Amino acid sequence: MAAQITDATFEASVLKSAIPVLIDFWAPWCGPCRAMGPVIDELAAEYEGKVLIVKMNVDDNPATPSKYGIRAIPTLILFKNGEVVEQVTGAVSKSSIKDMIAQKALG
Repeated sequence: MAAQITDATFEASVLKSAIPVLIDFWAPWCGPCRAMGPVIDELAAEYEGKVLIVKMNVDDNPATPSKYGIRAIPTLILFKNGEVVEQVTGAVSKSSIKDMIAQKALG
């Protein structure tokens, strides 16, 4: 499952792990950002037990996007071992995110 996590909390679960992880950056003041709610919740259950999934709020955690090279936008990052390999900027459908992770994160 996915949830709303915090900069000091997510690293203790993701960055300390060897599993592939997915971040989604969002804020409640933008439309496609808050509308990712049912998107993340579908795909989070497609990858369960073999992939880690979190969403990161850019109004509550303004340093977390900035250190991954982001401002305050709907963008997702796919990586492993706590170290970036690929990002996806702009909003995308749950169907497109699954069809991508089917090789990227599941291997």
